[PDB]
Amino acid sequence: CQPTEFISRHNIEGIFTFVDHRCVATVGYQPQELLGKNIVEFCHPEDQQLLRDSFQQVVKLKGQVLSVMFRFRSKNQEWLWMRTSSFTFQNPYSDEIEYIICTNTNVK
Amino acid sequence: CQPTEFISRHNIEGIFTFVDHRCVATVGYQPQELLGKNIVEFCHPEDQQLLRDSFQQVVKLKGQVLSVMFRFRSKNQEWLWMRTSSFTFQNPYSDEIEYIICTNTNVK
Repeated sequence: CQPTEFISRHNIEGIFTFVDHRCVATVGYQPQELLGKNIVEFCHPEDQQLLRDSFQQVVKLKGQVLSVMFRFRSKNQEWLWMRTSSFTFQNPYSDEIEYIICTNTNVK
Repeated sequence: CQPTEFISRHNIEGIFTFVDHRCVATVGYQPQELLGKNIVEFCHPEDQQLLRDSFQQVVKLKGQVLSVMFRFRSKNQEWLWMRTSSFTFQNPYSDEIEYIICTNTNVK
């Protein structure tokens, strides 16, 4: 059984580099759909800033998992409540964040 | 304010590498308590091999999720039914398993 939770590997811009397989069970969106696209493009317009603010926040946090709750757009074009536990991945080289590992868990 | 479900990112041996801040409401065990510990240690004896085989199963799957229902020990040392959805993350480099994403969903 595929749970309503998936890992969203994307850079600071929101461009996904690697999408989970459980995304289709969560929002119904195919991994290939998120690839090259911004997560903000599939987020509730009035909650887009909420995502961005929290995104920049998790970058400043660095390593601190910040779960932001917002409404994401499904393949049905609907808006579901998802809690994205964003985890900034720091590289051991110079402590640079290569990408943000967002744990997208559907709540509603 | 989090549900009885959390993403348990750990290695094949069960050693928790990264645990979301949801385990507190699920089992009471703090993330730091799980870090460096085997999930099988806090697992019900009669369900240890169950989880063990499931771990090997998810490795054979690769990129697939395997939901196993066993009894996990809480901070109260009580046995609760947990539906651990193990997902094997495949690194897009040489297809190496970086870690196992075990979405622990408490049922009973």
